[PDB]
Amino acid sequence: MDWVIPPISVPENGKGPFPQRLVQLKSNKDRDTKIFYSITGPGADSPPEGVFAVEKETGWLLLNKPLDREEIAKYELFGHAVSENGASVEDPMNISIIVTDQNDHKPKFTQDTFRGSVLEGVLPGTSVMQVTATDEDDAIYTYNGVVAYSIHSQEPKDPHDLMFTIHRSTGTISVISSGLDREKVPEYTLTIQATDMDGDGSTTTAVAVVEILD
Amino acid sequence: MDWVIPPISVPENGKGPFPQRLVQLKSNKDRDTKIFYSITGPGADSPPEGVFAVEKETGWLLLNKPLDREEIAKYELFGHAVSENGASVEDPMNISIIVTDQNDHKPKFTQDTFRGSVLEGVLPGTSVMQVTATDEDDAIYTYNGVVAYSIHSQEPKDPHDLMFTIHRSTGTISVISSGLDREKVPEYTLTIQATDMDGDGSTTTAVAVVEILD
Ligand SMILES: [Ca+2]
Ligand SMILES: [Ca+2]
Ligand SMILES: [Ca+2]
Ligand SMILES: [Ca+2]
Ligand code: NI
Ligand code: NI
Repeated sequence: MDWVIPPISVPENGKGPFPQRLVQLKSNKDRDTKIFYSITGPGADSPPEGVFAVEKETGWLLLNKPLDREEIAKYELFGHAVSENGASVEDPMNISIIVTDQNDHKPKFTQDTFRGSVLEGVLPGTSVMQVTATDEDDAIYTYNGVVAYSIHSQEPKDPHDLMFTIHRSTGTISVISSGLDREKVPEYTLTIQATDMDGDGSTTTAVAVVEILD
Repeated sequence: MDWVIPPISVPENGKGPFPQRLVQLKSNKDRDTKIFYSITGPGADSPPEGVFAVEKETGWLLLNKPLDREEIAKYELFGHAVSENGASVEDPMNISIIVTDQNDHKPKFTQDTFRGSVLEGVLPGTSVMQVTATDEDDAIYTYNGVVAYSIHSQEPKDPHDLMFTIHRSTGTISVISSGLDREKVPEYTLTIQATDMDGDGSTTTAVAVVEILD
């Protein structure tokens, strides 16, 4: 056979129990003799030692503890298949291990209180300010790092409830109604939220304090 | 080479864009020969058709749409390597595709209101009732389907505030303090929550209405 072996992918933060089986290594030369399996590489016999191991006679590749993609995202190991002798019956097997992402991190606003301001006179649709939240998880290939922005509430509610809105992706807060008026209401506190999985995940909260100018 | 090909794991609910590369199929007989690649299997050339595909010359296995583990958890496909001359140059390659779980589902109480009852005289630690919330995601291999239960609030708060507890995993509501008395308080309404990723995920909410008997 001359197929190139593909990588295996292992989701991070797996549930117990450990150790657990990933895949079974096997040379088909064991229709002939007994075979002894082993592994090498960082993650196995060099730092970080003992993250993976293999059952010498079964060939089972074992993971000994939960992985964290944000700590190490990939491993490069090698499977070795030996006879009673000690002598190779295969060239070593490429064991590329890709740690795939889970939503093990909540999103975080870059500050607890954002300040901005706007002229009472501006047209509906004008930008006021921009808020940011970060999420350590993969936002490129998965939604676990993708933040959706929302306004939870506005104090005060004068002259009404919906003076501002927020762009769900960019975090840019804009004016959406007439009626801003410094003399009447000089300042608003907006309770803002960021939610991962583009809305379907967990939510964290902060405020944006918007000063009205004339 | 005679190592057995491992399965590849593809996380579900992948983010755009598509198609996107999974792994590159390759026969090292391409030192000798011009190779044409193809794949067959359900998910490829039979229902559901065209979920996967392969680039004829590069050998890249492609995914053409986001997978959903709770729809199809696993695919079994075959890769073929054919020479310009028409010869099949390998035994077809086993392409086992494991669709690994993401947290694409919120926990759901099996009903909005649970009704139970208990005698006023019972000892601390007596069971009252059991409430259930389900989660379509994997709870064997991941925390995404693992529900943690909690009591948000007890109304009313006579005589005490922590009259009941709820078991974190089972959803069994227990009495934990003396002082129950139907003539003083005939009913409690417990606001109860179920939260996936074993409490670090999304929350949902329902009511346990507990009748007190004498
Ligand atoms: Ca996240
Ligand atoms: Ca993560
Ligand atoms: Ca879930
Ligand atoms: Ca799922
Ligand atoms: Ni071979
Ligand atoms: Ni972390």
